[PDB]
Amino acid sequence: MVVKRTMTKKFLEEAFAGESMAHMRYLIFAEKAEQEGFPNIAKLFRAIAYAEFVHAKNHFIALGKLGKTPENLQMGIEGETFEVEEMYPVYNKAAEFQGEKEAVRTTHYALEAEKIHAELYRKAKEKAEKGEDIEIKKVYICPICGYTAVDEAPEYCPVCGAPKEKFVVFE
Amino acid sequence: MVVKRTMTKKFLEEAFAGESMAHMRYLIFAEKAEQEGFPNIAKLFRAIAYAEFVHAKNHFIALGKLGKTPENLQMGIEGETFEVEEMYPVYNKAAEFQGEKEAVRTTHYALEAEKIHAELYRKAKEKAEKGEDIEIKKVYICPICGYTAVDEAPEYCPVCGAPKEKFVVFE
Amino acid sequence: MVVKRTMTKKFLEEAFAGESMAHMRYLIFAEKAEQEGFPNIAKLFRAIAYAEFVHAKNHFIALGKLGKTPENLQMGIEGETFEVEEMYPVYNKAAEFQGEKEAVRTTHYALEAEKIHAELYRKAKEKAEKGEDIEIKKVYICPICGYTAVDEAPEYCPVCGAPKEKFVVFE
Amino acid sequence: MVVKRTMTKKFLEEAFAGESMAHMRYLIFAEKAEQEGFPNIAKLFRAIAYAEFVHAKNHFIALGKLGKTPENLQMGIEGETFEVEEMYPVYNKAAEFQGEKEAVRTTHYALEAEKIHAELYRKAKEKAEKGEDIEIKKVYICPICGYTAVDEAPEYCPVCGAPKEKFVVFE
Ligand SMILES: [Fe+3]
Ligand SMILES: [Fe+3]
Ligand SMILES: [Fe+3]
Ligand SMILES: [Fe+3]
Ligand SMILES: [Fe+3]
Ligand SMILES: [Fe+3]
Ligand SMILES: [Fe+3]
Ligand SMILES: [Fe+3]
Ligand SMILES: [Fe+3]
Ligand SMILES: [Fe+3]
Ligand SMILES: [Fe+3]
Ligand SMILES: [Fe+3]
Repeated sequence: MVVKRTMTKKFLEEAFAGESMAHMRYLIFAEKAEQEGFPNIAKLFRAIAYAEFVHAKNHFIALGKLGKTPENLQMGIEGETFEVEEMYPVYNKAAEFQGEKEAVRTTHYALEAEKIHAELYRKAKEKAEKGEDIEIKKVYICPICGYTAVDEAPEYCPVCGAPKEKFVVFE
Repeated sequence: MVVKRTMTKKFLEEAFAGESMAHMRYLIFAEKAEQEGFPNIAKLFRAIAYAEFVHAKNHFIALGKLGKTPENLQMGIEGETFEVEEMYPVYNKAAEFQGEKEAVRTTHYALEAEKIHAELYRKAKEKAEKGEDIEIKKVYICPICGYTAVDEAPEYCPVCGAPKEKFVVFE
Repeated sequence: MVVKRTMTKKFLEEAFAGESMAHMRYLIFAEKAEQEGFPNIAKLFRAIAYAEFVHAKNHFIALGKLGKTPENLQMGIEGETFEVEEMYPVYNKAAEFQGEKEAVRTTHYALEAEKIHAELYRKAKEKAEKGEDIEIKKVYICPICGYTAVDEAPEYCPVCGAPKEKFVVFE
Repeated sequence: MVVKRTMTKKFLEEAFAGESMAHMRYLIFAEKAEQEGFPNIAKLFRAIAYAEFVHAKNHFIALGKLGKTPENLQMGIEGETFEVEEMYPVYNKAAEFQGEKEAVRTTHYALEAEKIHAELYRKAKEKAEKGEDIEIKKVYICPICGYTAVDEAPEYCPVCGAPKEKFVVFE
């Protein structure tokens, strides 16, 4: 049965947040580990990150927020809408007011590339409540300021201007 | 340059936490999606999860929390120490007090498998500050209890009791 | 006095082997009897097994093979080393070539669970030659594959996956 | 199913004999270990003896020799008859011919105490082919010659002459 008590629900939510942060940290660590002269430490980081993923997935299953995909896409849609509409403009304005180049640059890379996720998820949801799988192939992603390019791939990234060969393909 | 003003630091930390949460949720949704009649939805889910990972990595680099591998391993060591000493025992006792099965089960799985991660990180670190890479191969992770097996893999899982065929190989 | 003539020594060794086999058979028969509606036949079997043990001990001592604890531990070390290094691998290979699943299973359990006994005996000998006893409590033995667990007990059996409750405890 | 191939059967029989002998050897060693300033090595000895008992039981069942209670009692009857009628008289005669006092003493103690088991087993088998149990209680065993005394125990040992309080009781 789903967890109903408030205090333990808060405890499990905080544990899930910590596990997600740890998994992100390990995934980031592995990239620099393989950039140096240690190709095995990256393997260790990847394995431990997968262990953290398993922990966080168990915590997510316990709280009971995961179900059928047609209703599951709505949470992603709402999260993307919140990230693009409200949270990011305020952070960009605050970073402009305080005057940090790095924060402004990162927020600018963020809000301009997060716009397509909501549209893609809405299309996927309205095409996937009848029992059929959507027709999509070769989703491309920029490795610096990831811009979800669908099917075809632009020669240069409109946001950062990276060359096409750097795109990480998914198939 | 690292962010020094307090408000921008808080905002970027919150953004990093949100992006990590988004990545983990998208990964879980992808794993559920591939388990049913829609194969191509998981591709989109994993692509957008990679995009969230890129955003989180940019936010993490913005706060300048990344250094060389010797110092990188210290953060993991401290995180594992805190996860296995302070948080999980208290959460398990609270879940026992309130009397719910799922939280106790998940915390029981979690607290019995995080003791080896600190030892692995310490072993990697002592070999990393000298200039060489450790030797490791065939790392197994249980997909129903997160249990790190080094090199040899037991026939049955000493935590959940799953056969050695169910494990996942990270080579 | 100890027996020195050859044929007397051969006869005593054969008698020792016969008494040991009879004691094992009576123990197995008693264990089977307890699993039925005859609880007193098990008592008779246990008493007669103890009598066979007394006869076997007399035969063994008459050969002059009982010494202080160091030499007994050394003899156990040699026996365990021979059991794990030479006999069981060849027996398992021959059984697998012939094609009987029960023989392969039994020999697999025997050569997987007999590896610690030698290390325990050598540690005990190292701690029991100066003049002191070895600190150890609450040993665990599996009832379906003979798995030794010292002090702590794993949640599950790494060899057969038998639950924790089924472990027999010696203290 | 039963093992039918010849060489696998031979290897299983040899392993059964070896495990039984090792179990008896460690049972013998435990009593001397606890009779010294090392009262905890007996715990290890008994735990390893139980593990070898499990291994020997596995080998015994692999051969398919365990059956219902009447068949087990018949096997015990045959074994005891062979042990008393043919083996021990010849062993005693050979020991007397060669001239060893210890072997003669041991065989003398054995052949004058093993004569009471066959009738006990015959009575138990006669009373066990009727769903009912035999009616015995408080079996006494001598510690230095294995004298099986049923119910009432003599004040002294008719074979060696040890007092009654040295007997071990099973009830
Ligand atoms: Fe963790
Ligand atoms: Fe997004
Ligand atoms: Fe770009
Ligand atoms: Fe996002
Ligand atoms: Fe961890
Ligand atoms: Fe497991
Ligand atoms: Fe007997
Ligand atoms: Fe006998
Ligand atoms: Fe052994
Ligand atoms: Fe087992
Ligand atoms: Fe053995
Ligand atoms: Fe006696």
